[PDB]
Amino acid sequence: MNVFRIHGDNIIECERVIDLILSKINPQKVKRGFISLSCPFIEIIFKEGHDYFHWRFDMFPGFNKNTNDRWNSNILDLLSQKGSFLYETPDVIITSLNNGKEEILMAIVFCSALQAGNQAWQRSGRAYSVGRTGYPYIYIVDFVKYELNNSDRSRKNLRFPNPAIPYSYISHSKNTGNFIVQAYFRGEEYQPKYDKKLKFFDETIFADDIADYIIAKLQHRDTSNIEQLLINKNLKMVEFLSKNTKNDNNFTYSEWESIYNGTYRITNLPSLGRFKFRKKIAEKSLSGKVKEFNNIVQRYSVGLASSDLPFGVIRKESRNDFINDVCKLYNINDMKIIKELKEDADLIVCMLKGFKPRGDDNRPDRGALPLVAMLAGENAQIFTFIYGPLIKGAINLIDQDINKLAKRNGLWKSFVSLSDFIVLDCPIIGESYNEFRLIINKNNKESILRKTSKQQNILVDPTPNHYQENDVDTVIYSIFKYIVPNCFSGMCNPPGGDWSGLSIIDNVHEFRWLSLPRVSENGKRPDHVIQILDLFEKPLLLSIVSKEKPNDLEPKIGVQLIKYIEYLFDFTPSVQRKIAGNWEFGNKSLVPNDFILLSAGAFIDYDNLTENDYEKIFEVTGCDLLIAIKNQNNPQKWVIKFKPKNTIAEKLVNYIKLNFKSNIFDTGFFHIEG
DNA sequence: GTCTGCATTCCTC
DNA sequence: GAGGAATGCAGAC
Ligand SMILES: [Cl-]
Repeated sequence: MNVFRIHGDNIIECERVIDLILSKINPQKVKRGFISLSCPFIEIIFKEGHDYFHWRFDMFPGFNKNTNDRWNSNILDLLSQKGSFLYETPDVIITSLNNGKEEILMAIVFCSALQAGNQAWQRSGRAYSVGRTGYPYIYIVDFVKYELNNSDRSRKNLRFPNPAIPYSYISHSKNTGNFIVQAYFRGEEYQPKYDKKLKFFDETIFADDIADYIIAKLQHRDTSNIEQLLINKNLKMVEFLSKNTKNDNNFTYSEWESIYNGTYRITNLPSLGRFKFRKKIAEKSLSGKVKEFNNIVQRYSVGLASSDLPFGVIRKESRNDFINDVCKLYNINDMKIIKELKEDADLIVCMLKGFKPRGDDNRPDRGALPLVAMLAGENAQIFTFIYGPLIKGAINLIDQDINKLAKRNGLWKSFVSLSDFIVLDCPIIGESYNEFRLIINKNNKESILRKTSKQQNILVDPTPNHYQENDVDTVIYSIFKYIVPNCFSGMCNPPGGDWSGLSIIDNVHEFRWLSLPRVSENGKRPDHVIQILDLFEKPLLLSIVSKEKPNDLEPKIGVQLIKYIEYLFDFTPSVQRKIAGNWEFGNKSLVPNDFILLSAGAFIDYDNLTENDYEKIFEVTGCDLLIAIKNQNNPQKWVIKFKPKNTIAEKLVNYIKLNFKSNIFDTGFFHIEG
């Protein structure tokens, strides 16, 4: 037998990897259950012709935020040990268990939509940091999903990321020698007959290639050829994007192609200089000598990928003059500092506001230097210019020990790890005029790029410090997705809903609402929506919220869950398909009176609730059902108590009790009190 | 309070 | 109008 672990942010992310495997593997036997209270498993017997395989996948939901926060050891330490120095967490890590320890096979990130603008690089630190470890980094995204005006669920026009973002994965792969890729799955809203922006999309960009790659990695087989097919699709996405943008201020596909095939490097393109680097700065952001610094950059710079990306190049042939102008502007007279600035090499200049008016850091700026390092290499000389307001404590730490600031803040960690020179021309909150700093960070950057955490083997123990909201979620998901409907995968019975979308089925169609907001005017997005069709004359939609403790259930949460479903019913489903037949745009609106809507709050309670406490929770939340869960340690069991508010919820409880049976799931790990 | 994930409006060209 | 600049809310701690 072979055992693999799937460490995920939650049970849904873990199960997405299992669904990808089950899309290519058709198993002879499937068994589900728990290896511990927190860790569900799926066991499969399958064959490749005459060759049988027996695999078990043990799932670890909820990552640690430190070394012993939830789990006794942090699986993420395996990434820090290989050079992942940014505080970055993927969605899933898949490991192989051998000789009492875990070995990472890959890191996977799932994204619902191809993000655009600075949101495209906001989390680029993940791909950069995990990419430099040698462990494969797979970014999977749906192409396309429409952004909506939440007021009326009307679709906004499609926006695409700058072609340099998808390209960065390709360049990061080449620079490191590791497999870092962006893969695209056909979204339900990919409808090219209704949107002219998709006219030239090559449908061969859509990735069985991801399931093939995962299975070949699980089998310890050669994946070089599958990797090339995926890289080819990533490149064809850059082709689609660059051929749809204007060539005057952006790299053309033939320029990207000449970099990809190794003819030229991104800084030695023969056409470099046809557009300059022109950073756009809002007039309200200006202070000190920022405008004059931007003029000096635009006097010497050559564009890198796009004229208005927040970075560009100062070629070594112009570096002396650029440095003389900066030194004259900021009164830098120190002979030794000027020599450091005048090193005879190309200089990447990155310009970022960094901070909002109250000195709180810009999230998108965290990915700017990782994006530059993925495109140009981490050893490229980077001059980072910051002009946003700094709180007094931040400039104080810059003057005492910049690494102290980098240790506590992700933005400062990105700046300090990747910049050779950090220049600040910042307003200081509480003071009338800007502060100027010129930090020679070369030696510090070099030290960070060699740093790795303590080498040590990891075997995460399946018993966490304590049981909390991740465990409540795993239990709720297992009961309503596998035990009560009698399913073994995500592709089964009514799909229901979660944070990523809501599906409602009938006798002929599956209707789906995509792009669900966290809140509506009177509603809150449920953690899970369960559809039950064999209980009442009308179908039931059970909306559930999961919390660590009963007092974490907010006032009117039960009513808000129902009102969220009522909000969706006020609009045509995003997409629909015939359960017998392809996804199309939603055509017909659904009727709420055709459904019974109930709400439920789930939590962990160690028998600290009286009849009056339960009465108070019902009054506060308005939930139709409360699900009180508690673990028993000897023998390990989850004891479930279903508390109905009314007669309708009581019928649901009796239904759950009657159907708490399964040929696939080991229900023996549960005890339903009533 | 701070830090980070999430995602929408603002502003320059 | 395109698309990067800029911005804040929320949850978790
Ligand atoms: Cl093309």
